[PDB]
Amino acid sequence: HHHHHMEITAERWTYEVKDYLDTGMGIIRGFRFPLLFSAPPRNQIIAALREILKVNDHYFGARLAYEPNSLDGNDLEFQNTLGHDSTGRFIPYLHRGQTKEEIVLEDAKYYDSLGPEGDWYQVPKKTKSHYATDPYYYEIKGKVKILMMSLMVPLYVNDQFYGVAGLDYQLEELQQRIGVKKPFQDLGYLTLISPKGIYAVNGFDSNRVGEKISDAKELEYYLSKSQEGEKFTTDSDGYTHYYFPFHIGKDKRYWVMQVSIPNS
Amino acid sequence: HHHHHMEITAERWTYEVKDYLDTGMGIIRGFRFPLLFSAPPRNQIIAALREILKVNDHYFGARLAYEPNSLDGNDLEFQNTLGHDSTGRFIPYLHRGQTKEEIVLEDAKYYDSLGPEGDWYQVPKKTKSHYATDPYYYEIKGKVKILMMSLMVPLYVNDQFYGVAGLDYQLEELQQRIGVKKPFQDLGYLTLISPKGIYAVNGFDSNRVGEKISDAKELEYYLSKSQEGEKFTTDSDGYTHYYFPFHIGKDKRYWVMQVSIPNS
Ligand SMILES: [Cl-]
Ligand SMILES: [Cl-]
Repeated sequence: HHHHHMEITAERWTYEVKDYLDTGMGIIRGFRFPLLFSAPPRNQIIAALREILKVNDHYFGARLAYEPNSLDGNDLEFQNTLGHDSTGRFIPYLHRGQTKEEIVLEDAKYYDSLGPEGDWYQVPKKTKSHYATDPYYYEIKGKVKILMMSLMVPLYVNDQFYGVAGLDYQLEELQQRIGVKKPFQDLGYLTLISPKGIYAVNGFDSNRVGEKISDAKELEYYLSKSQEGEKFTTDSDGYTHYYFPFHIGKDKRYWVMQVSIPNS
Repeated sequence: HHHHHMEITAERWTYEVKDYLDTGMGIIRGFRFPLLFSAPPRNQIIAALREILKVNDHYFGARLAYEPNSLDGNDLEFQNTLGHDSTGRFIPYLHRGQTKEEIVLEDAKYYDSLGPEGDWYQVPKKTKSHYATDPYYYEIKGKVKILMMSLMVPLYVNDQFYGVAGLDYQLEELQQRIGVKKPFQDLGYLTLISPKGIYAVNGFDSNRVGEKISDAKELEYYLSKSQEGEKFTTDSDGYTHYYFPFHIGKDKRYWVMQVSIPNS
């Protein structure tokens, strides 16, 4: 009877976390639709991105990046201005500043990188799929690196790719909202693992956030089981562990909610 | 021990249904942001609304309705055209046709009604709040009434109201996706109750969908307890009932997930 209680508890936490991530993914999904058919003035699009953050303090950043000349054919006019590259690609990034009330505009970085910090642009471009990135470090103004995950949709219509839109979670925030919750009678801990095996949240050791599963055999085990999509369980010293794969939005990769309960 | 198992089961179903409703509410929340700062050509906005339904078969309809001349000051030019009233208010309603693949455009009805069929426009206008309507019947082309609930956001910016955007669920669809799920070991039933006590889903008797709780004392009890926001339970002949109040998006009204489990 105690096992039933713990297992359904793990499933309840999985849907609570899925709800939270799906809400953010839903917002950025809906945001793209006017931009699949219209090209407003660039300043008004920046104001729209800024407004998401003004009225939603869950989120750290809101980003848009277009292919060359894909918004309005007018990149040359905006070369080397803020929110633009040296060719005038429209790449606004809005994010939290020194206070939450402060919202900063800068150029989106790394859309041309094959490193993990480019995944937010490159994976939607190559796969044409909605995509929650694995955790990555993103450098903002001030030489500060922000550990985050980004919920991305491609600007994809009439079988053509035009760019991406994205909403960011700072992982320090997710750790405080989820990572510190006790799953079962004020005991146990929660972990959220990305499809590549990187902790987005870790209630056992917060220093592991943004790190890969450290043991080679455990990482290999995780990678095999997680993308099969079925719930699984392991036992360690002290704990029973429940692993529930789930999707964010229409992204077909599996994230995993780990719920760990003491044997006592 | 059996009680713990049933109660956490009820909470797990509450978050699964909340996730589903929050995803749709998130989409329409995100959709509004470009329209808080830009006024694209009306035909492109209709194409954006149509596209939501093209790529999301969960949803029955997508609607936008502006205050007089609030989109572009050009209502007179569109008088008595489709998606417009006789004054040329921009009121496009896109919804499923004779097949799911068919998407129909007509004028949004009842934005000036003080009856329940006007709530989708009137309540966001008067309260300036995001709002999931109670279930209501909406008449489409062909003299067919569609029982639905609508997830609404106001077009609200700079302390001014400009209109609303909304995403509709057909309740017949919700009944098939949720209403028929068995909550506990293939036994029991689920019910989703609106803040005014109207069934959106009813796994005990599908004929009650769109109806108010029929017993006067039970309805009065429901209305008092549901908006206090705390979980509660009742016993009937055969069943233990669990009632979990929850919010959809940023709407402060409480919906209630009812999970009913046989005493056996
Ligand atoms: Cl979508
Ligand atoms: Cl919002």
